[PDB]
Amino acid sequence: IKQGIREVILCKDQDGKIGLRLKSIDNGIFVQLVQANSPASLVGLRFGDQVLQINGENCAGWSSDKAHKVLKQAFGEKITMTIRDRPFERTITMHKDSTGHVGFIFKNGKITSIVKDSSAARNGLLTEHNICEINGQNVIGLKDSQIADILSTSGTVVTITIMPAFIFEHIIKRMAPSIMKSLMDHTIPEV
Ligand SMILES: COc1cccc2[nH]ccc12
Repeated sequence: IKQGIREVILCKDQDGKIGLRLKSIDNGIFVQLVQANSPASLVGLRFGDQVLQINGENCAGWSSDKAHKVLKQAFGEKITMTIRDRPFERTITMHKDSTGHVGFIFKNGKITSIVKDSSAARNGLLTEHNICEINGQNVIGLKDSQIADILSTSGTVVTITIMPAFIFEHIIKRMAPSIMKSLMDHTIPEV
């Protein structure tokens, strides 16, 4: 999480798509889904990001429908967006022990207990928190086993990005779970 507003320049694909779904939260507009291999994913939009402006117009107070209409009605030559980076999330760095543990339990991507005297414990990992990213890779909508596998495969250092569940549950509301599994970009970013 950068403490930064940043500008992205985005460009509709052949199909007139940017690969984005937006959600109204607390009178802002937040990214609910970034589609794989999309304009939004290439410019590095992330689940949880706040859209401050689209083409220089302020997003405050907009409904989700308005935000999707706006994106649709724009000329797809160049859309500019002003982004605040994943403001509802935090990143925690942890170290695997010798037996390859960081020291929590999670169910449906939500952390539910911290294991006594673990790295997770020393680092102040909280429960009632949804896992959003692992080492910069979105894991939202993957099965628990697959999150476990990314944790195994990771080096001894592990970075986790988490969001209070009440906020997480509000963002993903009305988005059908299979879309999250299928469409939400789960790739390492490209260079
Ligand atoms: C294509 O028209 C729409 C787009 C988005 C939201 C909508 N609600 C009622 C119609 C409608």
